[PDB]
Amino acid sequence: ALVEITITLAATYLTYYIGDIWLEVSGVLAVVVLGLIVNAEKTSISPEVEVFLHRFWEMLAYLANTLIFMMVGVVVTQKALVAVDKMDWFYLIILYLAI
Amino acid sequence: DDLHAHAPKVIVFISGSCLFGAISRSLFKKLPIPYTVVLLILGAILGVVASNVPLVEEHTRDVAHMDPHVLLQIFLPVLIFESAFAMDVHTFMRSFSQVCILALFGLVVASVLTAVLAMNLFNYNWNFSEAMMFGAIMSATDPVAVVALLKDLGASKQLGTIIEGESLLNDGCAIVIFNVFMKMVFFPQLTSTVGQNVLYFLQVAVAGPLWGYAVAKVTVFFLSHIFNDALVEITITLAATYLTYYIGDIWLEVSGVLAVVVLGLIVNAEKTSISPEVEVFLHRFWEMLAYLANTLIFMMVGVVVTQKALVAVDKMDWFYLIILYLAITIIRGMVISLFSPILSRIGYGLTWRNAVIMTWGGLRGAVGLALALVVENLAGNDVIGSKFLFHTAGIVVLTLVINATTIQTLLRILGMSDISIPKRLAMAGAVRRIHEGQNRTLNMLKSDRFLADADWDIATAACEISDPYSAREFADMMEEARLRMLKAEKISYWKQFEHGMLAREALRLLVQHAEVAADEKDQFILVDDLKKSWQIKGIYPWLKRKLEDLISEKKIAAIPMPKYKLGKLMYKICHHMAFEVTINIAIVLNIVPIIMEFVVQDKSSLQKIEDALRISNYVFFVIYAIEAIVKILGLGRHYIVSHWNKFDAFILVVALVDIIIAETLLKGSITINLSSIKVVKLFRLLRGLRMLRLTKALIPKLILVVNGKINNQLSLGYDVGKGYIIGEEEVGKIIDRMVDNKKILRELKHISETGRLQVVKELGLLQREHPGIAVSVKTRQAIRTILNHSRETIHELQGAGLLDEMEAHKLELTVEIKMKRLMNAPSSIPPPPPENLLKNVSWLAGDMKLIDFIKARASLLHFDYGEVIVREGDESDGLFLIVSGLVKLYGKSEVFEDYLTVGNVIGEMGVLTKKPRNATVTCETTVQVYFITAEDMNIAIDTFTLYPSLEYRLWRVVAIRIATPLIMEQMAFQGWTQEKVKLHLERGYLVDLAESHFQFNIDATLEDVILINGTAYNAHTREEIRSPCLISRTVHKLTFQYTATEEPRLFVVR
Amino acid sequence: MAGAVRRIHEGQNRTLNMLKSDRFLADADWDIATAACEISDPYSAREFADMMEEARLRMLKAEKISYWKQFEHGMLAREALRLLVQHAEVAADEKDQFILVDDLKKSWQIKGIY
Amino acid sequence: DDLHAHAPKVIVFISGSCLFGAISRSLFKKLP
Ligand SMILES: CCCCCCCCCCCCCCCCCC(=O)OC[C@H](COP(=O)(O)O)OC(=O)CCCCCCCCCCCCCCCCC
Ligand SMILES: CCCCCCCCCCCCCCCCCC(=O)OC[C@H](COP(=O)(O)O)OC(=O)CCCCCCCCCCCCCCCCC
Repeated sequence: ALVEITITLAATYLTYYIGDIWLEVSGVLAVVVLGLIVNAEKTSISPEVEVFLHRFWEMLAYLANTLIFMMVGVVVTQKALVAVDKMDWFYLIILYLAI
Repeated sequence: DDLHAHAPKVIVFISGSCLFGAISRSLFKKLPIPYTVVLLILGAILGVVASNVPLVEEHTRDVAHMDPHVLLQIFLPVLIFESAFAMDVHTFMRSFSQVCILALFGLVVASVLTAVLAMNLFNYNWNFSEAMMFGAIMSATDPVAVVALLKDLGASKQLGTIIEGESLLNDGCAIVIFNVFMKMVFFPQLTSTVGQNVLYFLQVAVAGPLWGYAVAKVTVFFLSHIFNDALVEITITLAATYLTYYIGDIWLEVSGVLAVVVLGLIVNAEKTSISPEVEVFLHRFWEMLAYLANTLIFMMVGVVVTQKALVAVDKMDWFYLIILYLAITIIRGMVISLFSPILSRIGYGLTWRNAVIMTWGGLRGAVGLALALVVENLAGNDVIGSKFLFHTAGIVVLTLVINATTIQTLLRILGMSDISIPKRLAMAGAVRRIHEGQNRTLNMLKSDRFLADADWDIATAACEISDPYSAREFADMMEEARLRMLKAEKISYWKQFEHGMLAREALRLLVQHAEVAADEKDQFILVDDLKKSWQIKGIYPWLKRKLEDLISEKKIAAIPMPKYKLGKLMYKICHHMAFEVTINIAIVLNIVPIIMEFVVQDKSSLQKIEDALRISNYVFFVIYAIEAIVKILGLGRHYIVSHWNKFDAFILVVALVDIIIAETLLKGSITINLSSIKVVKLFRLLRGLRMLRLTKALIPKLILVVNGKINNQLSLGYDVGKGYIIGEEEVGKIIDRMVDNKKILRELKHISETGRLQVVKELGLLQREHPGIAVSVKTRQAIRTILNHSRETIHELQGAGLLDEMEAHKLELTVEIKMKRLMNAPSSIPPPPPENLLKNVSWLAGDMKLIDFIKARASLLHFDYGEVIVREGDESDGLFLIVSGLVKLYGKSEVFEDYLTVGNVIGEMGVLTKKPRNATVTCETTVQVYFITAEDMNIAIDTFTLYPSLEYRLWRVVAIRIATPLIMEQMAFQGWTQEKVKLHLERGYLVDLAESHFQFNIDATLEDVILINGTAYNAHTREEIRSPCLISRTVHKLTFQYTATEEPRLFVVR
Repeated sequence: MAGAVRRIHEGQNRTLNMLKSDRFLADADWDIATAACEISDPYSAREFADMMEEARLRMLKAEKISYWKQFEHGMLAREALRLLVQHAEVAADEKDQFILVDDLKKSWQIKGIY
Repeated sequence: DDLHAHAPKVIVFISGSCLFGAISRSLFKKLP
């Protein structure tokens, strides 16, 4: 099981890194295709291994989301709120309606 | 990217390390060589390649040159916590002293000897500190392969546990000593005063475990209150581990490794708080993290060594490496042999073969490599940089190549890998049964029509499942009978455990007792003289602590309600919990002012600080005075009645005196005399005593925890006893089937019955001693059983297809949440009053009119020791309900003897059949009984004749009581557990004999029918039958006739 | 859901009676009758044509149960089960037409032509 | 540590973020 999980992790990260830096190519699309293909042919993985993998990836995504959300607040409060006018809130409302 | 853009290149290195580790693991699965050696070789090759090609250098520069702090803080906690988590905590604690002594003393002696050897033999001019660091690095072990082998061969589980615990403690202590001497060497700090050194040692050696214990308690408490959240639990575990290590090591300098070890052990022990699936996931998660860390370290060390250490090396370094390997191998064995007497005469002891296996299993691991890398990075001189890493890597490689490869051969030579003959026979039987089943399924498949063209070569590819392993008479008969009893007990215990009633610790205890009895010659398992006493005992100053806590808590039972003024309002305010909350809040607020004042004394900011402190002190004094006014008033002298309030009054008086003295200090009093004017500490230090006023609340909570622990102990003991009882019963029936030789069945049955009766009496007395915890234990068992059966019903409904997955998952989640909430329940419960006990009796339970007829009737009787409630042969004239106490029944029914306790009835059969008493019952303790007269019982039965008549319910209870032994005897190894038979009999019903001559067809649906008390006949033979007896399938048809002397009562099922 | 909750309640009552009949567990507090995890049910809260509709729905349910049992035994797979359930539901939605017309709805999979 | 010793301070931030996320998830389970 350890070998399978490590293979999945290394494959994902190597795919993204190599595709984006060397032989410049859309890394995000490659990772999307790789994930979809692995999801389709998931019978190769053992049952318990896939059961573990689902929760593992869910937890990793949760960690990433939490980190990004925590960081954005600090950065905004330290930099963006310094520069703002009375019309920016009006523009924000208009933009919300427009989108 | 352009200009100065740093694309993280560590990602490529880490991913490549993982890929190489996977390849090495897959390729060398069969070869004895560990894959870590291959990893080291690959790392060395990569380093040599990178030393020439500039491009590869950039991708192996920031990972092969990590700052030591990052390396430690990122990798050590993972390894330590994984090692602590994986271990079996209970077996480790059962022999804690042995492991502690071994680890600590052996590590110290080995490090000292290795340091002296390095100082003398080696030509390097090293001082004692460097040699001690060297020895500490070289004295750390990591026995994974040996533990795995010992586990898989299934020999000496205690040996594997001992090895694991010793390795863990060795790693912790080695890290501690290495940190101490590294600080001594690379960061000299002036002199070393005796007091400063003593304080430093006390801190590093005590504050660590305490900090870890506190963190573990808090984290476990928080985890116990999480329902339906796996991500939260996993994140909490990770954050707790890393925060513990980081905070303990950096802020409030303390041994982080020890704290993490303690936290991991504590979390492992109390892992019932975590949900099942969550813990199953956590095990694999931590295992994978540890594997990743090991792979990364092993890959890094090879590159670093090939790039730095191999540059500086002479022809004598290899000779020194060989000598050092020999010396450490000799030293480990010498230490183990020397400490053998102490840990053998006491503790568990050791055998010479076990000592040899332990000596040869000391494989160095990754902790030594990490410490060597830290040392190498901390210096720029060869005399300590190259030599340390070179020797460490050489020793690691030599150990892995030689000891790991030859451990299996060493095990074989000692003859510790043999296979027990019974295990081989069981495996052969299982394989034969599997083959028979496969052949039957193959025939069924062949008979099919849609599958006839399928190639039948699959008979070879059908997964044969080839069996592994390749390949005066009285004394022997008694040995065989003893072994048969052992096997029967093991099967009964294992069935009970699988059904979810035997628990885990109880099962281990029973299996160990059975195995020890088997090892001994001519002695039945479970002597019960003392081997079943301590668990039931639960005696230790913890009970003394409980008594002291109970005695300390004292207060006035009641206080008069004065009519002057408002009255009730003031008393309610004073006695309301709001008063206690306000007192606690005031104490907490004043605690901060005391700390601030102490810090200020020890050390316009000063003016503001002084003004704030004075204002806070005045506010706290005013609040305390108001709280005192709330009391005293109305209570009057009662306020001084409780000695506890004296401390509060003294604290308030002292605070007021200090405040008054500090406010003006001009009126007079002391003034010139030595006072707060010259030394104001007495005016502030005593303020800390106010915190002691909160101890009143601490006493109750503490009691709680103590009770908790007591409960647990008692709980376990209780359960174990029950197990044994049940087991004996099963073996009873089993003992009837086999042996077949007279004068032996007595040999087994006498011991079995004696042990059963002794355990029953012990359990009854133990319950009588502690009326509270028993109620909680019984309630918990009832809830667990009900929830288990509800979950089984939900599973059956889902399987039948009548419930979709959404509803099934909802119900399962509800059940799981309720079970988890149950796992956290009060330790003790108040025993119910007798009235509810009478109201809860099963047979009369239901209609409230019957309960009224009973409660308005009946009577309560008190008895003392040796009082004979009933005389043998005395006419049945009333019932009995044990509302408290314990009684012993003796008589002939085989002179059967038994014990009864609270919530049991006695004379049902006499009232239902008007027969003389069965056995004489005598009180073994002051007892209380409910005596319902026979005449009143007959009046009640006559009055109530609804469809579920009282007489019908009583007869149903009696019939179900009688039937169970017969059905159990029917179990001639078939397997019924003596409980599933109860459920099977529950669905039954009494015979509704409207006409005397019913012919109940004996169809396959009815299963079995029992003759409770009556005469039944066959359709053809009409053979006379007298109850009690089982009709048996021989009597094909069951006719009937109207008997006269005895009214015929039959129990039937369908 | 109501039927399942009633069945669970009946099973719990039977188990409670069995436990009460026991001897080693008589002092245990029976307040559990309330704390026994009641499992409260969620959600709070011309004749020929109708008879034919009822018969069609009964056939739908029988087919669903058969497919579910076969899949649980490990023979119906998942994609096949999804196809069968979708066909049953679509037939139920339509009026006066048995599931699995088989005219074309059971052809492409057998076809395998491209 | 002394002189130029970089104790990784990222660990504290990441662990605190995880703790705050857990607290927020637990507290607002019912709130929309
Ligand atoms: C192998 C696992 C799957 C594939 C990889 C997963 C993701 C890998 C990245 C993990 C987070 C670390 C990012 C690297 C740090 C950013 C800065 C940097 O690299 O520049 C050098 C960075 C910048 O500072 P300077 O070079 O001193 O100027 O160098 C340092 O001082 C710090 C050294 C960074 C590398 C430390 C070793 C890696 C730590 C994590 C252990 C391995 C991952 C554990 C498993 C994770 C998944 C479960
Ligand atoms: C929350 C999870 C459990 C607790 C924490 C787990 C372990 C945390 C450390 C993970 C590896 C990163 C170590 C830090 C990098 C070393 C250098 C450094 O910090 O100095 C600043 C480092 C040194 O270079 P300078 O500051 O530019 O001179 O700064 C950088 O340029 C790189 C920025 C490093 C921080 C990147 C953010 C963290 C990346 C990983 C994402 C979070 C963890 C994912 C989950 C892992 C567990 C499953």
